[PDB]
Amino acid sequence: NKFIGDDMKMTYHMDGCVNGHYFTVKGEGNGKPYEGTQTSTFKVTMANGGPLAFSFDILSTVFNRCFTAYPTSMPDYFKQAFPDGMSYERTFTYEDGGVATASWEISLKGNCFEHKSTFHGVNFPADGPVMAKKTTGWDPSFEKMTVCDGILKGDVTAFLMLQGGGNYRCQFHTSYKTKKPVTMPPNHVVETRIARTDLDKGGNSVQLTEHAVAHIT
Amino acid sequence: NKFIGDDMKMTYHMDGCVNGHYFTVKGEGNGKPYEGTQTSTFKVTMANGGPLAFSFDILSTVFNRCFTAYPTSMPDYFKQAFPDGMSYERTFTYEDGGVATASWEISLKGNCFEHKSTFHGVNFPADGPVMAKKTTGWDPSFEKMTVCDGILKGDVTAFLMLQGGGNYRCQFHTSYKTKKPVTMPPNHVVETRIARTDLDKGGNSVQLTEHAVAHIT
Amino acid sequence: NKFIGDDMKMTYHMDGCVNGHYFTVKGEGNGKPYEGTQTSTFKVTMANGGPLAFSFDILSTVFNRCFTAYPTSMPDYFKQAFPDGMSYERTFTYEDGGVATASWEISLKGNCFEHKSTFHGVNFPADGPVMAKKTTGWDPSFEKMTVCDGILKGDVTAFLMLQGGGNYRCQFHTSYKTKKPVTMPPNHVVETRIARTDLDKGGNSVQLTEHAVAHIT
Amino acid sequence: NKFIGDDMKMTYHMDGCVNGHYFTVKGEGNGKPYEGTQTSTFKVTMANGGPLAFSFDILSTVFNRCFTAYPTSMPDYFKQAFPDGMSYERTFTYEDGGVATASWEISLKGNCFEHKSTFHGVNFPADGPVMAKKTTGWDPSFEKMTVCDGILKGDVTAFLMLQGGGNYRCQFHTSYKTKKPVTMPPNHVVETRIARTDLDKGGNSVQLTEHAVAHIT
Repeated sequence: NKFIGDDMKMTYHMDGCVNGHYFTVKGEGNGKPYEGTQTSTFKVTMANGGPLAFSFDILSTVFNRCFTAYPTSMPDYFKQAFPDGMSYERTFTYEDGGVATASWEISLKGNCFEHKSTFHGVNFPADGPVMAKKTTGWDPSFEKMTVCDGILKGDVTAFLMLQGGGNYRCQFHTSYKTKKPVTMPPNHVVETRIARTDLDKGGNSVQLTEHAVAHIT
Repeated sequence: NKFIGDDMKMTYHMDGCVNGHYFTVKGEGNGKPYEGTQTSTFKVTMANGGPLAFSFDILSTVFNRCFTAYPTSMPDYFKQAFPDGMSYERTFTYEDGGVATASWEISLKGNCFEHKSTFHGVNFPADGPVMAKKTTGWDPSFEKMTVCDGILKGDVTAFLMLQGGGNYRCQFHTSYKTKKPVTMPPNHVVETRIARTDLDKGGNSVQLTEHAVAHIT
Repeated sequence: NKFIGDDMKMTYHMDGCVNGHYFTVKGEGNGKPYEGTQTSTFKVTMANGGPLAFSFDILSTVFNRCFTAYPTSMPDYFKQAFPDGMSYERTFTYEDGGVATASWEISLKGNCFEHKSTFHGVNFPADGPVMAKKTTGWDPSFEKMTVCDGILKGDVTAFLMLQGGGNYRCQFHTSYKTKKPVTMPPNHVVETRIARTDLDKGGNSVQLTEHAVAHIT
Repeated sequence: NKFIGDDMKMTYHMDGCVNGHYFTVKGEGNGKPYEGTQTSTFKVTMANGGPLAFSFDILSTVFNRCFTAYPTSMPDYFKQAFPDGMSYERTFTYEDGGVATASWEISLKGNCFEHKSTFHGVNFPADGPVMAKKTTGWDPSFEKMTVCDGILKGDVTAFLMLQGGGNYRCQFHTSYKTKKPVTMPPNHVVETRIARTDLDKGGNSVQLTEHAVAHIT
C-alpha cells in the first residue's frame, strides 16, 4: 500500500459522555505503521471544566489497527483499507456493570490519519475503579481476530490493572469495517501493549504509546 | 408534590449514533403523571438526511418514570425528585450482540419537563431486526425496581416483538438518579405498556404512547 | 386435564455439585395445582456429610409450573403436558460470576409427581452470599414466558435477598419442554412467591412453600 | 517437582448431562508434562445407548494444565500443585444461549494422573452446532491467566470452528484451585492447540491431542 508510509501523523477528535459527564478530547501523534508502533498526546476538556472525571484507560483503546506489524505474506485488513477509510464499533463490557460503547471513523490524507470518535459510558459504579480513577493501564492482550459476515471482528477478555495490584475485567467486542472490499485474512491474533502516561495531575493531559504485532495462529 | 401537576407538557432533544449513523431527535408531548399516561410526537433527523436508519423501538424507552401511577402510600422516587431533577443511565444488551447505552437528564420548569438525551448503539447485525427495521414494539414488561447504593435501579428482560411474530430479547439495566436525596421506596415493580405509531413511511415521524403503573410486591 | 387433580403429591430426587461439593437431595410435598400453591420438605445429604455447604436458595427454584393458577381460558402449557411429562432446563447467571445449570424431568403416576433433577454450580466466590449462606430467599418475581421454537421459554432477572438487607442479582433463562405437542399459550407472565424455611441449624432440613399465578399480558 | 516426570499416564472418568441427555465417559492417555503435549483416547457411553448426542468439542477442554511447557524460571502453578492435587471449575458461555458448567478433580499416584469430572450443559439450541454436531474443533487460543483471590483464574474468548467454515463463540471462565498453597505466578498467557479425531462414525470413540505453552507477558 503506497498510501501508507513508514512514518505517519495522526490527529484525533472525540465527543464523549461517561456517567452523565460530557467531554471532548483532542490529540496528535506520530506512528510507524509497519513497525507496529505509535505515540500520541491528548487533551481532555470536560464539559464542565475541571479534571478528568474518570479513568482515561476506558478511552485509550478507542484512540487504529493500521499500526500493527503484519507478516508481509498475510493479508493486512487494515492497511488495505486505505485510502478509502474504515469505521470501528466497539463494545466494552466491564465486570462491575459498567458498559461503554464507542464508534469511530478513520480517514487519511497524505501522511495524516484523522480519527473522529464518539464514546458513551454508563452504569459505572460511583466508587469503582473507573470513576475513582484507580486504574494504571491495560495488561498486554491478545485480541482474537475472526472473519464474520464479510467484516473482521475482534474479541478479547482484557484486564485493566488496578493501583493496589488487582485487576478489573473487560470483555471487548469490536467490528472493523472497511469502506471498500479488501482481501480477507485468516483468523489470527494481535498482541498489543498500550502504555498510558499522565502529563498532569488531573490526567487531562496524557500520553499513550502502543506496540502491536499480528501473529499467524 | 405541588410541583408535579395533573397535566404536564414535555419537550425532548436527543443526540445519537447507531452503527455509525448519526442523528438527532426532537419531540413534544403531553402527559398525566398521576394517571401514569403520556403521549408524544417525535421527529428524527438523520445526519445524512434520509429515512430512519434503524428501528425507532431502540429509542422509545429512552424518551420518564414520573409518568407512573404510584399508590398514594408508597414513596414515589420519581415525583419526589422534582423540581430538582433527575438523571438516567440505561444499558441495553440485545440478544444478537447489539448493545446500546443511553443517558439522559430531565428538568422541570412550570408544567414542562425538558428531556435531554444521548444515545449510542454499536454492533447491531447489519441484517438484524434493528437495522432492518423489522420490529413492531415492546411487549408489556414488568421492570423490577430495587434500591442499590442510595439510588434506584431497574432491571428487566424485555422483548421487542418482530414483524413475523417472533421476539427479540433485550436485557435492560438502568440507574435512576436524583439531584437531591429523596425518601426511598421498597423494592417494587413497574408494569409498562408502550406503543409506537409511525406517522410517515420512513418512520422519521413517529408517535409514542405509554401507560405505566407501579405495584407493591 | 382429568389427569391433574385438585390435590397432588410430590416426590423429589436431586443429584448435584456446587463448587466441587457433591450432594444429593430428597423431598416430599403436597400441592394444589389449580390454586397455584405447593409445600414440600427436603433433606440435603452432602457427599462428605456435614451441613449444607451453600445457600439452599440456589436450589429452591429447581424443586413445577403445573402449580400455577392459570385463567381457565388461556392454554396451560404445563397442565396439558401430562400425563406424558415434561423436561426443564435452566441457566442461572449470578451477578458475581457464579453460574449454575440445572436440568430436570417431571413424570406423573396417579396423583403423584416424581421430580428428578441434576444441578451443577461453579465459580461462586468463596466468600460470596451463596457459599457463605448469606441469603434469605427470592424476592417475588414476574417470569416472562415467551414461545420460542415450539417450546416455552422463561426469562427473568431475579433477586436473592441478603441477610443485611441487600440483594444479589440472578438472570434466569429456562426452556420448558413437553414430551408431546400441546396447545401453545400467548406470551404471558407468571408471578411467583417462594418462601424457604430452614428446619435445622445446618439448613440440611428445609421447607419450601410457593404460590404462583399466571397473568395475561 | 520430582513428582511430575517426563512421561506420564492419564486416566479419566466423566459423569455428564447435556440438554437432558445423560452420559458417562472413560479415557486413557499419555503425556509429556515438560514438553506441553498429551494424547488420549475416550469412549462415550450415552445413558440411553446410541451415538454421541452432541459435539464432543464441548467436552474436550474439560479432559490438565500440568501439560504445559512453562519457562523454567516462572512459577508453575500446576506442576507445584502435585502430589497434593487440584480442582478445576469452568463456565462455558456459548454465543447462542447454550451454557455448560464443568468441575473436575485431578489426583496423582506414581506416574498416573486420575481425572474425575462432572459436566452439565443446558439450553443449547436443538438445531445449533452443538446438538447437530456441526463443529470441527477449537481454534488455537490464548488463555489469559490472572491471579485472583489466592487462586489462578483463566479467561478467554474461544472459538469452535464449524463445518462450513464459520465459527461459534464461547467465553471461558475458569478457577484453578490447588489443594495446598503454591508459589503464585505473574499474570501470563497459555497458548493452546487441541485437536479432536473421531475414531468411529458416531463419535463415541474419539482421540484428543493437545499442545500448550506458557508465555511471559
